[PDB]
Amino acid sequence: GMRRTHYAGSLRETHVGEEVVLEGWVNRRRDLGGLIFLDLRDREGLVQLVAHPASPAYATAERVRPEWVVRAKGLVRLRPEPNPRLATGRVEVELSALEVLAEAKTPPFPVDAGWRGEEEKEASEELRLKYRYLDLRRRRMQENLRLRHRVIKAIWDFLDREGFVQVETPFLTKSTPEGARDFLVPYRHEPGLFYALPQSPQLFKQMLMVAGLDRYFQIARCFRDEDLRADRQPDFTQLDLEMSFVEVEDVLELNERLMAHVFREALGVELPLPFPRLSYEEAMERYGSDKPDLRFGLELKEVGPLFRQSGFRVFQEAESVKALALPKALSRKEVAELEEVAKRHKAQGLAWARVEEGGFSGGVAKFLEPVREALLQATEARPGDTLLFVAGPRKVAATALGAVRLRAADLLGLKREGFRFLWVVDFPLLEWDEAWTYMHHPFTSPHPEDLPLLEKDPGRVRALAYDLVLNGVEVGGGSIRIHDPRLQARVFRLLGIGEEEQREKFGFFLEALEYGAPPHGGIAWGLDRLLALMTGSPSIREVIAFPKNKEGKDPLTGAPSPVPEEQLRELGLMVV
Amino acid sequence: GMRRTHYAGSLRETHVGEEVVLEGWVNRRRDLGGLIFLDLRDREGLVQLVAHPASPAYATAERVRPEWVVRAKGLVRLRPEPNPRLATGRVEVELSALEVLAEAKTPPFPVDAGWRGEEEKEASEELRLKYRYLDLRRRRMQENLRLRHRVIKAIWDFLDREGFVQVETPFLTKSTPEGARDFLVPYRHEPGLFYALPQSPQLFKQMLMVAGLDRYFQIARCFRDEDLRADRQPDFTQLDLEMSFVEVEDVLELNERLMAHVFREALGVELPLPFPRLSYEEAMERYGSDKPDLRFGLELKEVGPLFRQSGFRVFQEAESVKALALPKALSRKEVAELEEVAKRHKAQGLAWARVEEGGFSGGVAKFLEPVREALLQATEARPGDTLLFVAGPRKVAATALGAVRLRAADLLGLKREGFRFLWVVDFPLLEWDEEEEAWTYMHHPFTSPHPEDLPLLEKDPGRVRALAYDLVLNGVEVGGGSIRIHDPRLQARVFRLLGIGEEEQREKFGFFLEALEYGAPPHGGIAWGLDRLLALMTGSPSIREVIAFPKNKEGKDPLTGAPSPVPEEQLRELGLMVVRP
Ligand SMILES: Nc1ncnc2c1ncn2[C@@H]1O[C@H](COS(=O)(=O)NC(=O)[C@@H](N)CC(=O)O)[C@@H](O)[C@H]1O
Ligand SMILES: Nc1ncnc2c1ncn2[C@@H]1O[C@H](COS(=O)(=O)NC(=O)[C@@H](N)CC(=O)O)[C@@H](O)[C@H]1O
Repeated sequence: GMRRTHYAGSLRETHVGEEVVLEGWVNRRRDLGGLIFLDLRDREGLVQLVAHPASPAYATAERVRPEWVVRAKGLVRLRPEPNPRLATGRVEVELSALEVLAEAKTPPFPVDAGWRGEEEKEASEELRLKYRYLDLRRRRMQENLRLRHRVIKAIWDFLDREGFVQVETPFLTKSTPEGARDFLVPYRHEPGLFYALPQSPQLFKQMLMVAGLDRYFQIARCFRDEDLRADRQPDFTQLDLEMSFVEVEDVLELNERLMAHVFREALGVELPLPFPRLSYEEAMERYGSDKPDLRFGLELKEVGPLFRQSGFRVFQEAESVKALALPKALSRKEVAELEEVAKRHKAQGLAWARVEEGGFSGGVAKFLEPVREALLQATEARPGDTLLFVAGPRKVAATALGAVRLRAADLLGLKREGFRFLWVVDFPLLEWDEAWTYMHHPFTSPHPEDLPLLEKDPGRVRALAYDLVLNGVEVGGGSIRIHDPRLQARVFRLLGIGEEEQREKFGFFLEALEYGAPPHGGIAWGLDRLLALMTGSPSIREVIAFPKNKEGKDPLTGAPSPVPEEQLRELGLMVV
Repeated sequence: GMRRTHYAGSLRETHVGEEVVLEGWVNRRRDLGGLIFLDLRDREGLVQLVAHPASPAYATAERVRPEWVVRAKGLVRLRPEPNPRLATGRVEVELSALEVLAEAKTPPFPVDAGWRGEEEKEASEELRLKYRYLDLRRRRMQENLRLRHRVIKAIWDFLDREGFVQVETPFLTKSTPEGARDFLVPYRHEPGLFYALPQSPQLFKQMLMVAGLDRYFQIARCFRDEDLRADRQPDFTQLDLEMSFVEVEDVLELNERLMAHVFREALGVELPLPFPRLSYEEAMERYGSDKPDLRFGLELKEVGPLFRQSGFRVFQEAESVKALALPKALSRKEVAELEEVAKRHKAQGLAWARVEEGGFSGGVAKFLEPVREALLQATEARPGDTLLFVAGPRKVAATALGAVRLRAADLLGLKREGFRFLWVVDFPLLEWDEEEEAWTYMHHPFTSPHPEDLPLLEKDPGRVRALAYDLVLNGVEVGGGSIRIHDPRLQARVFRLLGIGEEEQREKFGFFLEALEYGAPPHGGIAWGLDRLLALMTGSPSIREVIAFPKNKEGKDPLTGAPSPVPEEQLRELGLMVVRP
């Protein structure tokens, strides 16, 4: 069997009197009063080893250095005084034996402090990625990775109970000139032919519904050669799922219970069900964003129809006027800060006014007095508040003041805590291109109520699509799919997408619909983004074991790197 | 919630009297005396629907064709005569409503037979792949993928219980060597730069032991550009795992318990523990193969010294001869078949001879009668058998006859049953190629030599044992692994022996070698071939039967048309062009 009797960090007072054998890394050494104290570290935490002058281990204990790997043997004793910052804090190990298994160079950054419950100084992320195997020794990184394990196991447990079948889908598949750019893989035996990495399992998982598997899931790797962001890697992980014979309601309710199960089991957090839902239109109107942050209020209010008889032409003639009431008298600097946030979001400007006991003061206060009663009933502003207004096209005014609202939260120091999920539903199927564009993929079903509006009034057609939002971040997205090939053809005909282009991009899938596809729909979570939010991480790199840096490269291995020209000649390709 | 009240295949006589809502595919339609009988299919199986002329459902039922998708409502009744071939066979649904959710044209091959409990005609595999989404409707294919699901879930339950941390490793990286070519990915922003797809997560899981995670696993996708074979796909799946502070035995016992759990939970099969073990030497000495098939006997016997003083120079001069006593009298055409498979395995020839009541019968029975009493004691070949022989070097003799042994099982109709696992252990650090007569290495260069053999690394490399092990099932390699090198000095020492200078060390493994200098713990691990295991668990002829959307035997994808060209514009954006012949 194993030589170690316990994980080092698992020793408690219940083990006093036992002889133990431990293996781990030297976190830190301390010489105090002729005793040698060694913090022994493994993944379950630190335990204090003590070498006494009489002990056979005494000389060895004096020469060991941080990060050396050792095997220790001794007796579990109570500490004279416990250290409550360690779960092993009541006990220590009186060393009888100490053996060196590997020496270690001094690491380029410290990894010992987190294991003592001390704050850790921020290190260069580029240095952390270069020595990622050392960065992953830190307690916070192991907690992230172990939480990610617990989340995926919880997903498996739940979806297996609900009758879902995990199916693994191809990584080498068809290159399509649609969507984001594909990562390509050269096919050695016929130069000029390429596989592509999958942007998502979408077509495969729909084909699994055509195959009658009823319900599917996969922890799926997705590859998109696009520009990067703090929650955006060249390859990332989705929880991908698809069900048959469902309506929007069935997909949402399943995902709510799954998410509640995940948070309960992996974080010990209780999520109230059901999640709140807002139409896309409601979200834009009340928050100015299709991914609202519900951790604070400060909703936007449409006050356009209060100023149709006003002398203030910029309010009076505007298509929309959005108002926001902040519970604090702002600095003129702060107002100008918010004005700049509004202008950066296409707004013509940001009007403002202070609310007093009997009226308004400053900014556009003069033009607000005539409608004071209605303006206060619509905004519910109180004496002391600041009123912020953006006037213009309806979508511009909403989005500008929604960004202003987000910035206002920071400038007011609002405590934003917990996990606030919501569904955004009833997205528009289409959007005009300065033609007609869709959101994500063209297999999203139109609302059956809106079918006649496809050709008569396309911009008003609702899709059966939904986004899952957590604390103002898009953690998931899906839809009910088109399963009638005659309706899919009708959507393509409306999109101007010719039959030759359909067969080139989607021919094998469109043929599949001719053999009886069931009603079906699904979703994919951004699993890295969820875990980042679950851990309060500033970037999804904190929840990926070996990510790329924010520039798409890997400082650890050096990829991407050149290859010998003989390796590239074998593929029949050459650098231009 | 769902309109559906039950899965179609789940209805039983206990449901008689209930009104049900079902959704699924029309497996078959039969018309009889005005009634319309629809076998409704979903993933749980078939149930008969009955549409009566008087029903509101009837007009719709008249339109329905095979593979149409319908929603059905009605009352469960007993059938006047049950169908004992069906789980729902005692009952039927008297339809009150029927709605078509999707029409369907006739499939290019039938999917209905297996749901009825009837044998299925073999269809062209290239056609099944072009329409894989229809092929996956068959009961057999669904059984395979749901078994694949249960195996992975069982793996997660066991290893999570044992404290392993699942960690996902990169696919756009620099690759570890496992014996194949790398699949490359052009880096768009600087032509001439490439990613590699990982042949395995080898170096990442070792770095995870450097990171102190103690024990890791991953259901890992691996990518290898190598020659085609029905047991290998260009991209395939491993159960990959690694452990810290372990010896060989620790890794072997954990894997035995894991495999026993998988078979119990997914197949209801008990596997006796522990698995038998054979050294690499003992495996080939007795079976002429490092992946022995233990489902039958016919072991190889060493008859070397019994020819030191005879006239047959082939048997006297050879480094070894071995014998196999097939309990039957082979035909002259059968011995030619075995000779072909023997000579195909670089054998000098297949010496043969029957055995009668006291003497022999032809072949090399001339040089065989001199030692009829001594050799018969070794082989124990009752009269009526045949005796096959190979003469030559040690490795060539066993391998050639061991290959004949395997063919003999097929030509003799041996009933080989069940699941026979074994560990093959104590592989040499180097394996000698016969053709290229050079020192290859089977397992990757991070495999640790046996610590007692470290002085032989410089004095006598071919005597060095490796701390490696292969898991074998029914003559098939389902897993392989080793204890690794954690000392940076020793790892460089083993690189320089394998023909890798300091320059190549830094370029290919510099980052990993430096990691070893920060306190790497003892570690070791293994990886299963998950597709291979599943193919064996289902009795499938190839791993394509247990992969949802595999490539064909030629490595292409007929469902989607991959691999395919890409526009000239997309190609030049990568700063690459195809070389002209
Ligand atoms: N580069 C990136 N890095 C990290 N996370 C990312 C990401 N790009 C997207 N995500 C995350 O992946 C989620 C799903 O991806 S997706 O929105 O592109 N949709 C779909 O894929 C459909 N097929 C699913 C369906 O329709 O069933 C997003 O909401 C993000 O959280
Ligand atoms: N092309 C292919 N298709 C399908 N299955 C395959 C295959 N190539 C290999 N396998 C299967 O994958 C298993 C493991 O792969 S391997 O032997 O290359 N070893 C290792 O990888 C070490 N790193 C593990 C370690 O040392 O920890 C083999 O036993 C086969 O069953």
